[PDB]
Amino acid sequence: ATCDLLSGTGVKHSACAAHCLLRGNRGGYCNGRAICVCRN
Repeated sequence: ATCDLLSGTGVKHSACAAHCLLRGNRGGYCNGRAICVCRN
């Protein structure tokens, strides 16, 4: 997934973690290339 706020909202990069949480994952973190890496 991405950590970008390309979609407008999600300016707070915590949005990546939330995007993962919305799939039932434990959450996620952002890589320095704006890639979002979900946990299991």
